[PDB]
Amino acid sequence: GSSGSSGGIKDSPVNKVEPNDTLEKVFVSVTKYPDEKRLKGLSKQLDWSVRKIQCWFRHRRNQDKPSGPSSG
Repeated sequence: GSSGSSGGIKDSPVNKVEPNDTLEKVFVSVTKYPDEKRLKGLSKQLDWSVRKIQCWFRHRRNQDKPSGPSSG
């Protein structure tokens, strides 16, 4: 015989990584992997640091992807 598998509805992230959501947009608005040039602005916008922000971006993808068992 034989068999298969199917899906569809999946879980969703409740808690937000950070209030820097403003990035979530640019990530898929201008580029998923921006450069300092961009960080220069956000740095002030979200009173964050070019470095601190970067981390947020890298994490973004993780959350997006289907991989992420991290449960608060």
